[PDB]
Amino acid sequence: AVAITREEFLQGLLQSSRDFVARGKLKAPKWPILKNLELLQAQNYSRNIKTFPYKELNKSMYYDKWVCMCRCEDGALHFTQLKDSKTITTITTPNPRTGGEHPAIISRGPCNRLLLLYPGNQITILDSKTNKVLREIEVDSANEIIYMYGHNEVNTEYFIWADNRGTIGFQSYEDDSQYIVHSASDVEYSSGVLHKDSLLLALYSPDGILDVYNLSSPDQASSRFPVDAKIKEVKFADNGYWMVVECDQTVVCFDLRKDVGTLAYPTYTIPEFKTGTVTYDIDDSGKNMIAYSNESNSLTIYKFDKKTKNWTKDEESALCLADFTDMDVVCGDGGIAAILKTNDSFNIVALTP
Repeated sequence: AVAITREEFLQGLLQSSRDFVARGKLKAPKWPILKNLELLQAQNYSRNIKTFPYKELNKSMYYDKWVCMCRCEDGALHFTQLKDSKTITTITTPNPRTGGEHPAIISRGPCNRLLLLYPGNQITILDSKTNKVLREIEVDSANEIIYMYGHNEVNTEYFIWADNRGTIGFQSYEDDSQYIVHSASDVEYSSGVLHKDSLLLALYSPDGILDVYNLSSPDQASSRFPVDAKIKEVKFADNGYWMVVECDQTVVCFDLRKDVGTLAYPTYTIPEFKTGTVTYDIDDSGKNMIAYSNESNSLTIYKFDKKTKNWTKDEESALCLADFTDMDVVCGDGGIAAILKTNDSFNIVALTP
């Protein structure tokens, strides 16, 4: 390929990681007071298709976050992507599979690469810009892959995959070349998330399991983090040292600089779960949160205050608006947007001062 031994590949990973470890260290801009909302568009989507948000270092040394929804009809995949209010686009690309079968996971890679996982651990890579098939790949593992991601800056010849028992490997985009860095039982994972510097990978499941693996030192024991509680997402915050565990009604934030288990601040209870269909999401800085109440059709904004170490509601943000069960948030410099989702459709809401 280009890397002939795992030893050569590991040193490419560490080196490329060192190239970027000191970049992307500036803060995203502070959120203004938000007072107006605009319903931008209502669309249907296929919720069973998991889509991992794509992160890109920007010229201002913080990261942009692209969120993606997929609607799969009749041998086409309709995508809606945005990193803020002014970058909404809808792209249609062909579904390479027979019969209109749905991917289980869709993720992006650099150079307009689109990664499509189909059950049985079969991966197709498309160029979303030219509509060509670049790769048809099979991963030999008896366990279902539950995570697939390609970093936009670090080690950009490979993307990462992980199965639901902790096998972790890297796969070259162009060559038939791959390396396993962790091998498979105790666990049963549903999802994953990759740290900014692409050396730490968290694997987790809804029932409390949270294991962080070190991708650059093969088969070193994963560290297990103590969560009581139903996990719904784990995020590595953009500052590089918070690991945020979004649960159903609690937020747990671990401090990666200290002993495994040490919190960055006291665990936070979402108010007011009733108890109940309130939903929420935290942005990738880990400092800004938006919550939705189906009861009052209102959005509430919370801000984390590192002086007091707790979340407090911003009372100057009365945002009132159809019953959503999940949501995601984006906030590039074109404006903050909330993506409100039912189990089969979604509404995008622009938020402005």
